[PDB]
Amino acid sequence: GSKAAKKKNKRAIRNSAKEADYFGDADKATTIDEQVGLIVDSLNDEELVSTADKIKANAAGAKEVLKESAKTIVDSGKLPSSLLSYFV
Repeated sequence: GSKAAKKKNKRAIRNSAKEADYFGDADKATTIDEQVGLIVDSLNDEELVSTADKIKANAAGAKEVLKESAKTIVDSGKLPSSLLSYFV
């Protein structure tokens, strides 16, 4: 229920691919950003901030957090690994 944080964090998680670079996979930038969006939408308020926080702790390796989220989402069975195929 952190309505103010949700809006910021939701996009912030996705901005990580910008801020931490597309990791050399800039050709699939669109795919990458979409997957991160599916990540943020399948997560909740607390997860958004939790992962985001880690991203600010390591801006250079935001992917580590995105991969963590991705695997966690696949783990719970929210999203198939195929949808997050870049990180997972």
